[PDB]
Amino acid sequence: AMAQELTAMSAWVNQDGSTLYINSINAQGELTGSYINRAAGFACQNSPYPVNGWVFGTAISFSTKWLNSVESCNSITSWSGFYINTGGQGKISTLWQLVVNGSSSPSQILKGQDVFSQT
Amino acid sequence: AMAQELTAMSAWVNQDGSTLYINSINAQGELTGSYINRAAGFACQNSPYPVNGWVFGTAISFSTKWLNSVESCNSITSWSGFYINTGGQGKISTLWQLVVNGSSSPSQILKGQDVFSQTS
Ligand SMILES: O=C(O)CCCC[C@@H]1SC[C@@H]2NC(=O)N[C@@H]21
Ligand SMILES: O=C(O)CCCC[C@@H]1SC[C@@H]2NC(=O)N[C@@H]21
Repeated sequence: AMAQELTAMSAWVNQDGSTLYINSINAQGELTGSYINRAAGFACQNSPYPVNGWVFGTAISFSTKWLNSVESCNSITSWSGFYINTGGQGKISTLWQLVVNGSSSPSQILKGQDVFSQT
Repeated sequence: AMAQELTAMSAWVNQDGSTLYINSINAQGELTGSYINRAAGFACQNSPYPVNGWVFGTAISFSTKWLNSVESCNSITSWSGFYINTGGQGKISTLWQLVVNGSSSPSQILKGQDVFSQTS
């Protein structure tokens, strides 16, 4: 059998239970999808947010604007990462940055690390 | 002379001479544009690369995929940052991350700071 690959129509869950749904990848490599945050310490949980970004081989970037019809967090997250297949599972290993509307210093940009696994 | 703000059809130049062209921002804040890199120590200079991203008030993210018909650098840069009005002059202060096709460790993701200023 086969580990999940980095393709259109693929779903990925990180260590905190948040899910990335990659829905389309166009011929240029532009991606669209949605994201559901389930990580404690952050608001905008349990509802879908829009995603765009890029794929280039095993490299990927994706970014979510935290506004939908139910809750706004006045912020944007961007992830930079790469696909690997280890331990029988496809994964996307990422570093992310979160910027809040109204910031005045780069010290206010929050940073973290997420590893997303297939399924 | 009031500041250029985060609007469609705005151009911005960083401390290395690279230019961000924001071409469109739709009513949801989704952005498209193009980017010309002029930073010493990096390839893929002096040709336009495609950009997408998001605007949210003064917060902005944008990302460039380093492939066009002239040169490929097998990589993607993502910027996160915020707009500031310094008194008639607009700037975007950012932190960036660059990830390369075929990477196997987060230590291989490059990081830096860029500040862009409004330009004609
Ligand atoms: O609180 C906010 O400003 C919006 C929610 C942010 C959730 C962040 S995005 C990076 C990290 N990965 C997640 O799945 N959740 C957090
Ligand atoms: O070398 C590459 O992989 C492609 C070009 C990368 C240029 C980077 S993007 C971040 C920083 N800011 C710039 O204007 N140039 C560099």
